[PDB]
Amino acid sequence: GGGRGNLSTTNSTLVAAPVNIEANGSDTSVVTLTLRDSNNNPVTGQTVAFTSTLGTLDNVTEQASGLYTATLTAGTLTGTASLSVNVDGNNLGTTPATINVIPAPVDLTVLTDNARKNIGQAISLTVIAKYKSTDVVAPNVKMTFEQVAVVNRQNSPVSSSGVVQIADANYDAFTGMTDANGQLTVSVTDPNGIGVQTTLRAAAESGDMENTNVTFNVITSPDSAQASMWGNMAETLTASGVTFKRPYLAAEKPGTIGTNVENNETWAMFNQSQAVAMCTVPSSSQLVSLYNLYPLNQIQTVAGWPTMQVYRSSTSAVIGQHFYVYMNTGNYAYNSIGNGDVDGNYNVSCSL
Repeated sequence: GGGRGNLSTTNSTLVAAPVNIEANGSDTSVVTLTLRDSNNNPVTGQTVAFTSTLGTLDNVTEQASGLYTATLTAGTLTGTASLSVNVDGNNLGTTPATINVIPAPVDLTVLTDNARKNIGQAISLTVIAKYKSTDVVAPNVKMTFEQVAVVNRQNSPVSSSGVVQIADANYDAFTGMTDANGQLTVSVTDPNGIGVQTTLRAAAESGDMENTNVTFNVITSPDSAQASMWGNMAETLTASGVTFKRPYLAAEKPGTIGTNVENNETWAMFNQSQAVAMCTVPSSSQLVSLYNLYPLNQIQTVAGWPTMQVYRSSTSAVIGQHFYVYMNTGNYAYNSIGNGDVDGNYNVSCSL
């Protein structure tokens, strides 16, 4: 209230024009103190200083009739700038003016180091923000991420895959800002994915947005344009000089009647005569040796091959029946009662 008590906090006013500026490091507003005593006379020749919670101020200067002005320049942080005033270093308790520092309009670019990887790997996703229609980077822009689409490899929507992770948490928990170069880089993973392409939308606090797709392959689907899901199943496996081919999708062998739906894919299935007409069928001991390399159903959980149904072998058990192998456990058997060789529609891993 001044040393002499003549400065009036009710007759004095502090105002700003405009009261909205963008957090772009360049928008400006004029702060005007009208300094008045208890009789509403102007108080001239005073040493006036302003403070602001956001942005920066230049030096205060005095104009006619006890008006004191300074220019505020926005910073790059959004919020409400609260303005205060002091005279000779003592606070003048006039009502604080405020300025809304609103988000800066930006254009977003979204880059991924590779758009398609395997479950267990991480995709590096970078958002670059520039002030709208310019090449000037926008630092300290608040960013969020949203999953806006999830499809399999045949454009079908998927609602049963896991939540994509950003920085090892659900995408909707992420908060962060662009850095001094206008960039925000995050690590994307899909540990609970089932083989889907996820569209992630980056949104700046201004409401400006941009999309990018990330795909995480599931081991239990083949990397084929005809597969239902996005996958990286082993094409072949080798055990002690014997090479084994993954089973065929039904879509890869349209001429066979047997089918099996397993791990979200439809597989071709064969009786004994169909198998041997198609390729060399490995012996039962060869298949068991492959099991021993990937035991305890790791034929499925490491290499991705479907193991609920047995695999045919070329080893004769009894007249008219050949052993088949459970590639989840390494067990092997035959079936005379059900005539397995003729009526059984089983998996075939070809020997290459």
